[PDB]
Amino acid sequence: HMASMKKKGSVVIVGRINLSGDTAYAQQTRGEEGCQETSQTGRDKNQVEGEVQIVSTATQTFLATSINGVLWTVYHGAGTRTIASPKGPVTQMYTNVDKDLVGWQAPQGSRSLTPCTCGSSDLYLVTRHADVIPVRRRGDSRGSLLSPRPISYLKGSSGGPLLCPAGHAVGIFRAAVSTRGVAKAVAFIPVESLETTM
Ligand SMILES: COc1ccc2nc(C)c(O[C@@H]3C[C@H]4C(=O)N[C@]5(C(=O)NS(=O)(=O)C6(C)CC6)C[C@H]5/C=C\CCCCC[C@H](NC(=O)OC5CC(F)(F)C5)C(=O)N4C3)nc2c1
Ligand SMILES: [Zn+2]
Repeated sequence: HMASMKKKGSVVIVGRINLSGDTAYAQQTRGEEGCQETSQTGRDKNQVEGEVQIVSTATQTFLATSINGVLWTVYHGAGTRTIASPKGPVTQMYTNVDKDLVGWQAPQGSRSLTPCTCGSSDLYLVTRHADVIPVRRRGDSRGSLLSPRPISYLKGSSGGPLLCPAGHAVGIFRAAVSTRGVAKAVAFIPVESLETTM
């Protein structure tokens, strides 16, 4: 009934991948209970830092990456959901189901990656466990893992970045190609497709 119709909660930042030093490591900034409440209210007063955020809904967790002032992630994770912020839910600035892409204004305190113009094919995928995985670029939107591994290790890292040797953003991870559960390749939204969307 119209009186009982519910609304989906906001995407909530629950942590980040720390890339500031010599060692990449995941940090949690909010536990599951506070995540649930923040998803319902859409208010998040937690300080945001860094480039790669770990984000969660009521039912899914995944990554979001700031590039050029936009926090980017995948539609198959976020749908059309708002993101929680200090002053309430923030509506998406970009939505493209055809690219599996959404974006919101980058949160206050985040740092953005610079879009890559190197034209290099030696990439690095950053996962939600702060693994830095070498990937050889194989096309506009595909790359092969130098060391294949079970897809389990990539699950939950959609929205994470592929970076060039210089640390620029080359793309946003969206899907894994596997054979008998072993990830051999990845698909990503290229930064140029983001830059067009911008
Ligand atoms: C509904 O509207 C939309 C619109 C456009 C969409 N567009 C895509 C491509 C898509 O694909 C879904 C979700 C995504 C995924 O699982 N993303 C990862 C992930 O981690 N998600 S996640 O964070 O855990 C989660 C679900 C958010 C919480 C990163 C990968 C890690 C492990 C894979 C597990 C097995 C799955 C292997 C599979 N592979 C594949 O589809 O291969 C082919 C696509 C191709 F490349 F062309 C070949 C795969 O990867 N996906 C399946 N749904 C869309 C939905
Ligand atoms: Zn570069």
